[PDB]
Amino acid sequence: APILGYWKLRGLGEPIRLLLAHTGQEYEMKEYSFGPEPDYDKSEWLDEKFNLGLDFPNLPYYIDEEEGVKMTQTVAIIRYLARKHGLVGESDEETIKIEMVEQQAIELIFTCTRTWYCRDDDLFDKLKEEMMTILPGKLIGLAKFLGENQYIIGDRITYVDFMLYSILDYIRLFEESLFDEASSLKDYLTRIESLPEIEKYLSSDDFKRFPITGPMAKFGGS
Amino acid sequence: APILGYWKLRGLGEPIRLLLAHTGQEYEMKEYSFGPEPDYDKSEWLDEKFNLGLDFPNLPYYIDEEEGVKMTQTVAIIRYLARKHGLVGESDEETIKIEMVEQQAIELIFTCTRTWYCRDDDLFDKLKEEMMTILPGKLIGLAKFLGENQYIIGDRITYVDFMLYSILDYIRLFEESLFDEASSLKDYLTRIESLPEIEKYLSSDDFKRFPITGPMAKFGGS
Ligand SMILES: N[C@@H](CCC(=O)N[C@@H](CS)C(=O)NCC(=O)O)C(=O)O
Repeated sequence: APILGYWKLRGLGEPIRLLLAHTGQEYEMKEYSFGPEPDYDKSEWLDEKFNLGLDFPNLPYYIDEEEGVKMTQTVAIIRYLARKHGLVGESDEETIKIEMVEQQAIELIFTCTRTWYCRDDDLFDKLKEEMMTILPGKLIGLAKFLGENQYIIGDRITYVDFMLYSILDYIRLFEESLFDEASSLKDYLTRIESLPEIEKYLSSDDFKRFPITGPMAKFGGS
Repeated sequence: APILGYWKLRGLGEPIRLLLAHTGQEYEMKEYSFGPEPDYDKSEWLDEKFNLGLDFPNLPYYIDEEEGVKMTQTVAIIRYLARKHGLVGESDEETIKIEMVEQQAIELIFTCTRTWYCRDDDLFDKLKEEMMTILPGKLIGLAKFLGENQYIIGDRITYVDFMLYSILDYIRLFEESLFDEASSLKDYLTRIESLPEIEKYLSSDDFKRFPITGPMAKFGGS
């Protein structure tokens, strides 16, 4: 039965975990923990890193010996699973919209990570204020995109709803004020949370909202 | 005829331009320039930005009134075009490989940008040494991935070969020493370059190796 490897944190793994949950697909979850203060070494990962026959050894990874699958890119992984459970577009019109939103989600992750991982206080704060001034536009764009739709593509839930859920949730837990002029999105997150297996997943003891990022990062650390 | 919008740099647009070239698809290219130093305003873009009915107005964009398409995300755009010209995987095995490489290409784009755009001299230098420590592994992974194959998948060119061409070229023009022990990849670039339409594109008077990045970037400005 298939394996999903990633850190103890939510980070890039959550949206895959979310999709596995929704589709009720059985998986074993292999987690890696960091070292203690103030090292937090990745040695537990690095010991096994190059010895799993991964083309591009990285976290997360997904391994299905049973299906002869051994992958390592978060998007690649989620698109693979999306294909298997038909959580992809049924038309190129759909596909275009899905993939725009996909990339839109990733772009947020870039901006956020670039900031949450900067350690220089004088720099962290600088980027934080720069983020505050940029994201509102981003969130409005998504609000406009979604509009009266239930999910990103309308009525049907696609893998991008999982992607989007997490990055928006992370932003929510970071500065809700950014959602002040984009309420529609909060409703959307709730809509997702109300989903049966996502509600189970989120109400599990295994679920904790923190941490989002590594203990090394300023935000979402502990 | 369809329109491709982007800045007057290679940046994220080139791999799409490359693919359009190879497939001999007719397109009009709409280009945007920044303000002079030390300003670089985006006003030329911002004038037209919200007037094209783009869901996520951003550069690059692709518009084909003929087809009813108006997209804005680089990967989304290239995957759309890949689908139209069948430069995509024809098996899940193929697809999986393509999409891992795709993400691997983007991951380089990230690692390179955070460095080439960092104005802080001290920080720039730090990130540069960090790159020089990290990229070798990256390039070995790709070397191993490609092996004796002609193109990433085999004898068949996929859109990822274009993606990869550009980011590898950018890295080459940054530090050839990184490819000192990487003949396999150098051979790969040569192969892509020696495709007829790509040779035509690269030998055009419209083609200059620089600029790669924006004026504001430390590396690749013009
Ligand atoms: N600090 C980097 C990215 C940091 C990052 O996301 N890496 C962490 C959290 S997933 C990690 O533990 N990387 C090890 C791995 O997953 O290979 C940046 O912002 O440029």
